[PDB]
Amino acid sequence: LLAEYQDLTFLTKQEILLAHRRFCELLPQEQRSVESSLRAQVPFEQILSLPELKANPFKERICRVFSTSPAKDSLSFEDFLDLLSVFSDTATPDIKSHYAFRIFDFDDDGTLNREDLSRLVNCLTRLSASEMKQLIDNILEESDIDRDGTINLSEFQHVISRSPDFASSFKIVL
Ligand SMILES: [Ca+2]
Ligand SMILES: [Ca+2]
Ligand SMILES: [Ca+2]
Ligand SMILES: [Ca+2]
Repeated sequence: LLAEYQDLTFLTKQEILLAHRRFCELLPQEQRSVESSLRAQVPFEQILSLPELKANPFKERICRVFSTSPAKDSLSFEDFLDLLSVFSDTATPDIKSHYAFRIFDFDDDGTLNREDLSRLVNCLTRLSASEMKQLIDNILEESDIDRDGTINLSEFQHVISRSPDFASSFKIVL
C-alpha cells in the first residue's frame, strides 16, 4: 500500500494554493517566490504554532511523522501539504488510521505498547489513575490476537471498530 509514496488527491486546488500562502508567511520575505519556497525547510517551532497543531495533543509527534527531512527536524511545503491532506475531512478512514497509528507509535517500532495506549487514552480524557491498567488490560484482552502484549496495525483497526471513543481520536488528532 505504501501510503507515504502515494500522491494524495484529497485537497482541492484552492486548498493547495491557500496552504501555500500560509506556508509562505512562515518564511523570510525573500524566500516567498514559488521556487524558493518549495526548497525551504521550516523548523518545527513555526509549524507547532499553527492552529492545526497548537492545541493538538500529539503535535510534536505529527511534525516528525510528516517530515521528509532525514534529520526529521523540519517540514517542506510538500510535507505540510501531506499533513493537510491527511487532516482533511475528505481523507479516507484507511489513510487516517495508518497515520494515526504511526503518530501513536512513539518509538516507531511498529506496535502500540501500554505506554503508547496510555497517551491515546489521556488524549481522550481529570485523567485516570491506576485504573488506566484496568482499561488497557481489557483492550489487549479483546484485541491482542497474537498475545504479544502490544497492539499492531490490524489489531488497531479492530480497536477502532470496537470503540466510538478511540475512533473519535481521528477527529482530535487528524
Ligand atoms: Ca511525496
Ligand atoms: Ca481533521
Ligand atoms: Ca511502539
Ligand atoms: Ca498484538
